[PDB]
Amino acid sequence: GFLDGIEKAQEEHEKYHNNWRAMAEDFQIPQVVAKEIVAQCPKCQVK
Amino acid sequence: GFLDGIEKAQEEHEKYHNNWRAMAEDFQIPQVVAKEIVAQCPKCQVKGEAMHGQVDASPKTWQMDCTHLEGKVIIVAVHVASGYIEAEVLPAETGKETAHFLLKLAARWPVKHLHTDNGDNFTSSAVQAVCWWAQIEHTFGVPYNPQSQGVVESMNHQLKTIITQIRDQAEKIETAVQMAVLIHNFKRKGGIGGYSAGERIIDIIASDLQTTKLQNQISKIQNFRVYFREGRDQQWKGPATLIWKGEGAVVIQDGQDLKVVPRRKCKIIK
Amino acid sequence: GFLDGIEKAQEEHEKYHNNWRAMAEDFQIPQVVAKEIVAQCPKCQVKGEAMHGQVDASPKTWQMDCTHLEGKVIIVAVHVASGYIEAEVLPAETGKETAHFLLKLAARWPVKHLHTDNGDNFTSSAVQAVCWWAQIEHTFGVPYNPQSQGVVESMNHQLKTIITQIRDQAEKIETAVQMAVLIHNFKRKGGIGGYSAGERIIDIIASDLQTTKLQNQISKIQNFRVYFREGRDQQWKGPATLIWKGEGAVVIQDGQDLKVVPRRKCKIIK
Amino acid sequence: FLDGIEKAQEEHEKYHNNWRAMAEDFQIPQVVAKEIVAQCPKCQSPKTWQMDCTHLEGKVIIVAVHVASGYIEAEVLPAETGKETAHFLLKLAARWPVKHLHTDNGDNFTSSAVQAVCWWAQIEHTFGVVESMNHQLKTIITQIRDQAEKIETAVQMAVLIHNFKRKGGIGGYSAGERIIDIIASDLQTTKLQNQISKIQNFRVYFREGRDQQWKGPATLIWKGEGAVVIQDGQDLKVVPRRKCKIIKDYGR
Amino acid sequence: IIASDLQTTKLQNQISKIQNFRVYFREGRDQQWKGPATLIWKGEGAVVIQDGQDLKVVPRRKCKIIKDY
DNA sequence: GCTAAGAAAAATCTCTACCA
DNA sequence: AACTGGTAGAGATTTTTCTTAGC
DNA sequence: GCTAAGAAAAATCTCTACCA
DNA sequence: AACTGGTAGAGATTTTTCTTAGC
Ligand SMILES: [Zn+2]
Ligand SMILES: [Zn+2]
Ligand SMILES: [Zn+2]
Ligand SMILES: [Zn+2]
Repeated sequence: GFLDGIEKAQEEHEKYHNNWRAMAEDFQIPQVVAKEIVAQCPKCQVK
Repeated sequence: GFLDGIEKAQEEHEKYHNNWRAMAEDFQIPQVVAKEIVAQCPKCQVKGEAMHGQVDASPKTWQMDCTHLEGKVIIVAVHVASGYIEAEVLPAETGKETAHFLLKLAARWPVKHLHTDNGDNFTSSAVQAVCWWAQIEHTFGVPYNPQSQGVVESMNHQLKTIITQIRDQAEKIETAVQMAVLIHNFKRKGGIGGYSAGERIIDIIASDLQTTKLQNQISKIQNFRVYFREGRDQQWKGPATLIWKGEGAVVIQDGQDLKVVPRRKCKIIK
Repeated sequence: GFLDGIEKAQEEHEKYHNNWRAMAEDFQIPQVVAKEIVAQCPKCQVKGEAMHGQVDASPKTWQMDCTHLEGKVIIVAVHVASGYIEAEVLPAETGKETAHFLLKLAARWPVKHLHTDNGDNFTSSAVQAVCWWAQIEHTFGVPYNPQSQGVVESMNHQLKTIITQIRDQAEKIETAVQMAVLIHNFKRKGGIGGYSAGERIIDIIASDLQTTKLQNQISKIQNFRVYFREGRDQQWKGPATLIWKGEGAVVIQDGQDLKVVPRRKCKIIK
Repeated sequence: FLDGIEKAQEEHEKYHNNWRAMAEDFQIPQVVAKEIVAQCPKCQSPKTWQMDCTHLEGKVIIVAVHVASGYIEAEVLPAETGKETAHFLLKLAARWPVKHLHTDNGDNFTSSAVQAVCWWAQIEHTFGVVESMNHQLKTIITQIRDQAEKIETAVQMAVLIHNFKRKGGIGGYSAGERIIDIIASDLQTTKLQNQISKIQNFRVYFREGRDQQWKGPATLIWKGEGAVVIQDGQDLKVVPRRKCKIIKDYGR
Repeated sequence: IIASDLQTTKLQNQISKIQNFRVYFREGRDQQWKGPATLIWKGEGAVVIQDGQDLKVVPRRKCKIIKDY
């Protein structure tokens, strides 16, 4: 499963602030959870 | 968002073992995440895939089995492509009687493929010696899966119904077995072409022999080689044999493999 | 002609027991005569008719059964129209425990129809006394036909799979039975409306009560009697009640029976 | 079409062919060719078996030989009573279509068990090739005797070598191909005869050209899509469908 | 040096994502469900699985193949 | 003389139990 | 790495064939 | 500014084992 | 004279939704 991928994507966006398609292609999670990870950041903005 | 929903759904499936729709409706997570949460559980995953196979139907394949009736041991062999039944009564369920019955069946009819289960008598040195001397490919089914040799079990059901139909005309059970074989073979019509079993097996073997001789006499005097272009890349392959020239496509033989190529991607050299 | 063919086919079926296609193709008789020759034999006629029934689905009908697991006796009662499961563990398979369980179930939920098999404990004086005191219509199925109460056997399969899923979280088997009842009732969604079992039984009983009160308050202040003409002869029937006036047909109630009559054959009197 | 029928009539008048050769050459349907053959005054067994008992090394062998191709089915009996002979005859009648049995005047061939088996299987029993086949089978048995432990294994292996390995004759075929081809030809003949009777149970009123009258009742032979072949006045002719009325004939 | 490492990681990622499957199978006299195994060959009707360095042939009707995303 | 309503007869499709 | 459910019968629905009234 | 190719995600249909 | 098989899940195929290049 990609649940550990979701946890690692949360840690990686907390450090480096990636965008959604980059994390979805690297950690192999679906695009809705990656867009939600980018959406929950108060400093980032999905574009 | 729904990330705390994902964590709470993981703990709730760890305790209660929900299906994916209950978690996707209670915690408002998307359905792919709930399906993955269900898919990553080993206590779950108890279901097949709901599909059926298709057994071999070559024109020289036989299937064999043994059954019980009135304390006797009947042995049934069935030609698959027509439904032709031979049956005998054995004194015991050893390997020598099965090897002798297989030798008699191989001496009567042309046998090139035999299919059986994993019984203790079908896997023996005598049956292996008979198969080696008569050049028969012996294959076994999966253990504890009776649907592999489904034809011979269906023929067991038909033979038992006929035996119960004409039981009062014989004294012993062996005479009733042979009379049931005769009644099933020549007195029951209906099926593929409206034939019985004997007319269908005669038609199958005669058509096989005639079409082999006809295609040999056709293919020994041929010409018109064909160079064709196929594949994901536009490459060119070597000499192939033209079989039939049709309005829309052609049939080519290459490396003892038959293919259908449209007429745009081929050129014929005489 | 074929009259000697008919006599010879009668003797040949008397000896060999052919099917109708073999006689109709060998003796050149028409197929209706061969079908009648097959139909007039008592040694033949061994087949069903290949159809299935449909069990009762009234909103107050329950089905009950008993099963075995780990040497214990589980008893399962299922509300049919929603799939609601209650289950208990009995010390024995006598009649007093079944009567007490039926009395508890009748005290919890409204029961007006009970369906069971022909077991030795469901047909007893204690169960008859409980059904008489609680005014429950007790009906039995056909003996040796388990497909009549198919819902409770399917729920036995579901309950056993859940019990095998969550067995390692309890010590005794009774706690695992009650936890499997809770998991089946409130933690599994999907079905008619996407509900679980508890939401569906709540919706069914609430909708029944609300629609009875609504149609009583509608029908107590009605008017516009309708005289209609139906039947194979053009007769006239008496006073019927108009229910709904639709574009194409009307709904009438006559003798506590509902009918749909088109607008050409009816006249309304205020 | 009509030219092909007239060419087939002249060819059968000259050389007296069969119906398969004319139906393959002249491109006419097989019912018309069989009609042309059956109308000739000068042009007018696949189910017979022979039985035998023999002795070899203290055992009793029974051989049944299909005569028209040379097909041997053999078995080893424990004794020479009538019941085991009736059981072997019942097995032979259960596997292959038998309608005529040819035996000698033995004792075990004349018994109530063999009579009841022949009555239940409807076989004509006649009391009078086989010696030549017994000589060939015993030479093969003495040829491959050392490769078998018992006698029955050598018997069945000799039956296999005789049926599917020894090739001869005109075209160089074995015995199994000959019996299968003969039985297939008999099956084709019976199916075509059933179709011939089912078509010939009709009648046709035909109307000639430049005449508004219907002629005499001619018998239908083959009903096509645009043409209709009829027999009238001991002569075959082709009339189009727009000048014909096909009616049922009750003329038993 | 680094470019060859990039092409090697591309090829190794594709090779690792081709055929990494899990199979839950059902076998025995009493038809029980057993743990995960590795899929080797998948034809129409039956599959071949490796479990505990043992090769077994199980029909597709009595096994479930879990893939990877 | 020709056409068509109507009823009988044959051909085709869907669904189930039993064999292990 | 190379394995697999099938057979026959009972009704329901559609199609072909045959007899006869009307113009 | 508007339209449409393309891919992901959700909704629907068909088919099987097990309970007696 | 008043009785009857059903439930849930795995894939395959069709439909809706979302993001982005081209004019
Ligand atoms: Zn951020
Ligand atoms: Zn789980
Ligand atoms: Zn009968
Ligand atoms: Zn002649």
